[PDB]
Amino acid sequence: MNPPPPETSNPNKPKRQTNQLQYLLRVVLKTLWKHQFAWPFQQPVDAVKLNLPDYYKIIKTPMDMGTIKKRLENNYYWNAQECIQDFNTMFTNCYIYNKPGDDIVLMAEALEKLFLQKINELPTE
Ligand SMILES: O=C(CCC1CCCCC1)Nc1cc(NS(=O)(=O)c2cccs2)cc(-c2csc(=O)[nH]2)c1
Repeated sequence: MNPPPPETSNPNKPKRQTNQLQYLLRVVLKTLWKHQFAWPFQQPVDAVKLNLPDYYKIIKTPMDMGTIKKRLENNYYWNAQECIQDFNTMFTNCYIYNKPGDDIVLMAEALEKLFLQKINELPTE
């Protein structure tokens, strides 16, 4: 069973655009998206499709790059750190749901390294 995907809009929450957020979409996300190991992370985990009936029994704060992309496109975030936290939640979810050495974990590990490389330096405000 699948819960609703994470919100990509919220009228109670203030919107913002910054140079760093623009960069997170244009450069960081859109480059990671093209990586050979990006595909498991491009949409919310579908526990019915993927036959992971316990996915959402284990993962209580799901996150994926499809959601992050939409949030960035919608100016959902206040700042870059908020967006960066979503990427980190996505990676840690993978390490939590699986186990060390798994192919899926090797994929997340490679993506996380590339992610860190790209956010090491962000544009100035
Ligand atoms: O995301 C997908 C498919 C996305 C999509 C890709 C393009 C077209 C068809 C489906 N599969 C998938 C399978 C699987 N199960 S798997 O055995 O096929 C697998 C093992 C190593 C990589 S995927 C897991 C996960 C997963 C994402 S986060 C997490 O912790 N797990 C994802």
